[PDB]
Amino acid sequence: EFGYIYRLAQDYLQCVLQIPQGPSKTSRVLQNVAFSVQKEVEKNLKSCLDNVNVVSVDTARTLFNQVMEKEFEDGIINWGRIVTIFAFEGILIKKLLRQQIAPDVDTYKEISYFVAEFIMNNTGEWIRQNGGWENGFVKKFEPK
Ligand SMILES: *CCC(=O)N(c1ccc(O[C@@H]2CC[C@@H](NC(=O)N[C@H]3CCNC3)C2)cc1)[C@@H](C)c1ccc(Cl)cc1
Repeated sequence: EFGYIYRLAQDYLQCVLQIPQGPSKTSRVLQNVAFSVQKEVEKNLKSCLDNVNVVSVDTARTLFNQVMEKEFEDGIINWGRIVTIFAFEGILIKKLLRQQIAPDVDTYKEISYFVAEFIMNNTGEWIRQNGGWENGFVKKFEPK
């Protein structure tokens, strides 16, 4: 359901922004894995990320749509690709915090909405068939 995925996307942005939320076991596991992916993307794509300014929520939405088109270009879905969506929204929110021309403290609420909309509509059916978040994602990524 949308509400569950919106809460995961909002919880991850609050984790990256260092603001209080507590989160479910699914959200706790996702925060750990997505942050590890995010730090690896930030190191490997440093020069690339520094060349593009994200000064509005509309710019962030357009960049997000272009990134998703390339991430899923071959029509394949897997859990690693889904974790990368959350790592990506963490990078977008860090750029918007620094660069948003009209700062708005509620912007993270709009980014997590369009991330939840993408996940539900484009990957939701695959997620349910693969166990959902509690029997699919958590089972694969929770500590050994
Ligand atoms: C230099 C590229 C560019 O100009 N981008 C851009 C920035 C980031 C970006 O990140 C995606 C998400 C992480 C990485 N994908 C993967 O690691 N995928 C794995 C997962 C399993 N299969 C492979 C790439 C892509 C492109 C622009 C559009 C951009 C700049 C700055 C910001 Cl804040 C956003 C976008």
